[PDB]
Amino acid sequence: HVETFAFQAEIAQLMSLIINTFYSNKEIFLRELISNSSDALDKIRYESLTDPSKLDSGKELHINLIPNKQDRTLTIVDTGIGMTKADLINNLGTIAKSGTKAFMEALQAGADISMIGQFGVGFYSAYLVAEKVTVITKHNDDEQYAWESSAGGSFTVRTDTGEPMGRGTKVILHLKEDQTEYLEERRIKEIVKKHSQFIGYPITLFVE
Ligand SMILES: C#CCCCn1c(Cc2cc(OC)ccc2OC)nc2c(N)nc(F)nc21
Repeated sequence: HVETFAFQAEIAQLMSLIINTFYSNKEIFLRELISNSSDALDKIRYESLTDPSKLDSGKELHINLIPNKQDRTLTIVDTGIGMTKADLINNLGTIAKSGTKAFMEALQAGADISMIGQFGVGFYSAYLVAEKVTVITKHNDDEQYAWESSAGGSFTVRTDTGEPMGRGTKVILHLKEDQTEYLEERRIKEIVKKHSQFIGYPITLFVE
């Protein structure tokens, strides 16, 4: 079964700002997702230092960037710590509430969209370029889930029956029709080089 959840008002509001504000420098979404993956990889690495078995679900600590013109998706895959059901439904919302408030405050003082990551809500920059985001995630202590939202005030969570991923998180960006440049190899390489060149994990850009 699919469960449907309301975003808290603040998140819905930040999602609408991101979708509605005129802002041409959309490419920043990518480094925010990469940065999130790098935090999650840092987290499982740290946890394995005292418990090597946290890596039984996979030892490779990496990020793949997967474009698919047929589906119109750009997928960011990591083998980081992953999110539990409790994360998806409760903790993210808690974290994202305070972070939205500070971000929205900062925008008044003429901060801009590109600083979203400093407030722990960079994930929502996905909506600069994606009409829909699907997040598939697997934590050691929990089942594989799929989160999804097209914004509009709600998100769904379900257990995922797709290919098991081991451990980690995939963020599938269903791109808007006018954002297919982010399916292009040279475009992705250009962005990664400019904003993400010093990440402490291998980034593989898949080709089609
Ligand atoms: C809990 C918490 C904060 C981190 C949540 N998170 C994020 C950020 C995030 C992910 C998300 O997915 C639906 C929704 C909101 C959101 O930010 C507030 N990306 C990842 C990721 N790649 N791997 C793991 F393990 N966790 C992630």
